[PDB]
Amino acid sequence: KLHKEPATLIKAIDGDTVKLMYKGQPMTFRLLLVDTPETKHPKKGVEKYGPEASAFTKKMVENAKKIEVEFDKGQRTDKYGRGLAYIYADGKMVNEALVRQGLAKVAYVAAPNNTHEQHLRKSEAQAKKEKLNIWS
Repeated sequence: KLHKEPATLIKAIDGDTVKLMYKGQPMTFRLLLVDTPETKHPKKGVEKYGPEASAFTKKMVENAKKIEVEFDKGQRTDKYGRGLAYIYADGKMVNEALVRQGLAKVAYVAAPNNTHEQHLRKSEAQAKKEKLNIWS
């Protein structure tokens, strides 16, 4: 079973990436299961809705009283050394919030790191239905 652990915000980097202090050490975290338009995209640079997704994530983590990270069942860091987790701000999952607002698409998922896949696909279906941002 998955469980939440405390962390402290250092700095928000992009819509899909945030730097946190986890267990007394600075780390860069990549949000699990979501794909957001980017401001620092290697080839494309600043994509459409990139500034929007980036501002949303920043506001959510900066205004929170408690930040918690929830690792999935598989590997905990990717090839770039970024932690892979579901991030919660005062009990609300940031990953789901972005998808629900049409500021992110559910990424090409791959087990075992796919516990909340169905939950996120449902939120994406609702965002499409409502024609929000990305889907407008």
